[PDB]
Amino acid sequence: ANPYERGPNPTDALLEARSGPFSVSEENVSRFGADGFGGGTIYYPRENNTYGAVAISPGYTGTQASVAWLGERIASHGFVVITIDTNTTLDQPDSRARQLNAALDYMINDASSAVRSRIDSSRLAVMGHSMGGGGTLRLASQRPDLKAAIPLTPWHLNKNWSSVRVPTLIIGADLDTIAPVLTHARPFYNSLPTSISKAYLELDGATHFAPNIPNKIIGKYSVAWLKRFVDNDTRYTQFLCPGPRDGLFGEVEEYRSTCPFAL
Ligand SMILES: [Cl-]
Ligand SMILES: [Cl-]
Ligand SMILES: [Cl-]
Ligand SMILES: [Mg+2]
Ligand SMILES: [Mg+2]
Repeated sequence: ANPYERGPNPTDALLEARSGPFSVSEENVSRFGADGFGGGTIYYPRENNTYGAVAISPGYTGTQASVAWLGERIASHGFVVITIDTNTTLDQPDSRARQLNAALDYMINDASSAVRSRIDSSRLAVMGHSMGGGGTLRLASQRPDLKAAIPLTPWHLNKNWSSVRVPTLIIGADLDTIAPVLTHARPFYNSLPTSISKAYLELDGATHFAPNIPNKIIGKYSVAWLKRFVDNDTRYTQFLCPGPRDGLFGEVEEYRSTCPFAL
């Protein structure tokens, strides 16, 4: 048993649905209301409880709209989630890392009392697309207290993430020509320590922009990872260990992990 558990006992179908069981409210954060980042939208459960909190960054030239579906879907499973805009859409990964940090702090300290009262500030995670995924890796390396990190088709010039101790799921796309998995996602995964909880899910038949529209697989494994690591929710281990089979056409190219994952 576990005091951080929220929602019903899961199934694959529950994780694959357009919405989880929680009712999602939205709070707008304008550019000038956000100290240290470009604003965003906070998605949060209307059900009064405390939940973990997650910040999600888009990539270069991207806005919060490119990750909105995923922020809302995650929130609907019982999380407080901010999808950010960056100070400029030209910001590099290490700047996005600090803006993700600022967005976590915003949710904890600067958002409405409705949002702040629903956050367990000790249980935080970060995610991001492309350069936002590079920023996710950088922030994970700077903040070992984070509970989870999910880089989506990540891009970063630094290939060595051996300092990261945060449970990290990297999602790559086999056809990606912008952040090719051979030179980005795979080197990142291979450099993460063998001794941390980590997984690499490479989508088959998928482009760099697979994370930017509703995707059953990305939603399912993102939610399961956050449940397992932000909530310590062992009801979600079954989806992650051993995880999906390799070689599923148009779905999963491969799934690697360090299963079993320690609490
Ligand atoms: Cl990018
Ligand atoms: Cl592509
Ligand atoms: Cl590899
Ligand atoms: Mg709603
Ligand atoms: Mg601002």
